Amino acid sequence: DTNIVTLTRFVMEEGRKARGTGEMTQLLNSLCTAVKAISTAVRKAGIAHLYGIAGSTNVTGDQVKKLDVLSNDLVINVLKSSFATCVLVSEEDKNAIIVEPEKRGKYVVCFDPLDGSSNIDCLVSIGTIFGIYRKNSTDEPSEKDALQPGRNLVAAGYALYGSATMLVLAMVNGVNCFMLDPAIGEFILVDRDVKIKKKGSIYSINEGYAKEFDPAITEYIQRKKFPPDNSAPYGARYVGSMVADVHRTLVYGGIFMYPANKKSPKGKLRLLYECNPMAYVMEKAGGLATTGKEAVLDIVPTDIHQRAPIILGSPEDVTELLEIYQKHAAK
Ligand SMILES: O=P(O)(O)OC[C@H]1O[C@](O)(CO)[C@@H](O)[C@@H]1O
Ligand SMILES: [Mg+2]
Ligand SMILES: [Mg+2]
Ligand SMILES: [Tl+]
Ligand SMILES: [Tl+]
Ligand SMILES: [Tl+]
Ligand SMILES: [Tl+]
Repeated sequence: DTNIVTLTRFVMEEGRKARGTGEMTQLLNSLCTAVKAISTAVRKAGIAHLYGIAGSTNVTGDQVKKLDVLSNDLVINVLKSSFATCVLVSEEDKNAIIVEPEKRGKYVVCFDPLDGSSNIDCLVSIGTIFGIYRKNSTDEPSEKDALQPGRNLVAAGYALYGSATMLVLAMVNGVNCFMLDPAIGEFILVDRDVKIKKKGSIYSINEGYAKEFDPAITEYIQRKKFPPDNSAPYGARYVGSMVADVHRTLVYGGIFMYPANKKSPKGKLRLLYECNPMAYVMEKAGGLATTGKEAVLDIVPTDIHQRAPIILGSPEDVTELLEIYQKHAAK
């Protein structure tokens, strides 16, 4: 009651014995501020007329919504002001953003300011995704500082604007969930050291793409619906917002899939600010995250807006699908 374990307190105490300049706390405190401001706009978006498009398109091809602009501006401004960052990569910006010398700190942040664009207008859960790297280079900060493999992440996670607003944060020792208290505008710890189940009973994929799926995905799905051992078939869930489907995978277990297909060699989701952050969360929770052929966190990106296939969740479910890919593997 009068001893609130806030996100700030947790990350300060975490980074205590480990020493540190304390800019990670600065960064996350700043991010939390933009997340609250996004949550409040979202929760009254119809009244504030924030539905509808902005009138523009993303890089490879994406219709930019009003809340994309708002959330993008908020995240960039708070990150800059935090004095903790030097390079920013956003889904909404064609090029990396370089922070001004005076406000530069040591971190590189890749983010999706608003994830779940197709679900905005129907009031389904949407979110914010981020991954944070330490700049390694010694030269002037540049776009290349963002082109690190996922395994180099120091922290990653997401905000979920669902039935409640939740900040899920993964760092080297594990995953923790903080719920926004709307009364005092603080993220409070509600789930400690989260670990995903070894095996789940939900599969999550858009079967609208059945016609384009590779034979391994096709086989796996058939197996969920017609188990060979007479076990009960898996239930299906696909909210359509990566943050919502991945969060459910984390807390209920199971598998989430956005694979490569006949029209999309690399899938749809973006490696730097969608796939890597979630793969990292999953791995810190004891889960797996693969493209079907390689670990997502091991990919070395060459494009900040690069796409990747992703299959993640409970280790025994992801493994079962890898076995099918392996079985189908060819010259
Ligand atoms: O409509 P589709 O192709 O299933 O795409 C849904 C995916 O697209 C995204 O909106 C990309 O931002 C994800 O949040 C989501 O998982
Ligand atoms: Mg977005
Ligand atoms: Mg997204
Ligand atoms: Tl977008
Ligand atoms: Tl969006
Ligand atoms: Tl995407
Ligand atoms: Tl995207």
